[PDB]
Amino acid sequence: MVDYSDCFEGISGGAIFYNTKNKEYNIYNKELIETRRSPASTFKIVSTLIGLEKGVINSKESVMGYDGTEYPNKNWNKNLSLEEAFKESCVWYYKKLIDKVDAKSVQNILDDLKYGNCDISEWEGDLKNGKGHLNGFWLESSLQISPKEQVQTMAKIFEGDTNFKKEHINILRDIMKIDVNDKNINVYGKTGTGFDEKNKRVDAWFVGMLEREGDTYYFAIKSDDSNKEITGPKVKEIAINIIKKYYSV
Repeated sequence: MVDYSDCFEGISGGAIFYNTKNKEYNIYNKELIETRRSPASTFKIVSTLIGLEKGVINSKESVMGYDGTEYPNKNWNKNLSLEEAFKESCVWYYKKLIDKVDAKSVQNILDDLKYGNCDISEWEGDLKNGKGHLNGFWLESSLQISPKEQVQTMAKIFEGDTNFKKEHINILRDIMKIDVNDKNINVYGKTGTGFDEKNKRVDAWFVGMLEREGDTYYFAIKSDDSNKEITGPKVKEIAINIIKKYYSV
């Protein structure tokens, strides 16, 4: 096991990196990286591929149609493209996308990906949070997946071991790219922010992969901190700091 506790700065969490070359895992906090939790918006990595496979979307410019609803997040108040919806974690766009796919198609795809518990039984999500249609099975609801399962899922998608078309995977790779101010490495990923009301802990995520000098690492950074200030964006900062200190050479 490895120790990346310095990059977490006292925040409760864990990290797992996987190299498909030597089939080796670098694990910080084994018990946490094996614990299933709601994926929150990291599910957009998979819902993007589902939409492309089913023809609901077709490109990084694809739009779903904006009904004018004024959302708290003003970055959601427009007919945004796939790329924008992914980068802004736009829930209304992805809920409208998944509502165009029958549950049987989603179930078969998650079962074939071995996506954690593959439980989409609470389709509409946890409505007792009063957010109405801004809910879904992937947002603090029935679907749960461990950080290790996220990395195993990322590896199968990007190494070409799934049924998804390489054309759709290339679209996903493009919208996942993030700027880390280091052209020697390529970082891709998706943030996730949720609060587990039952256990009173955050589900803060950053899931993706790193490409550096012929080597590829699939990773999942996760926080279960008590402090609601700990969000996906904060875990993304921790991930970049882990990458800079332990994966630069």
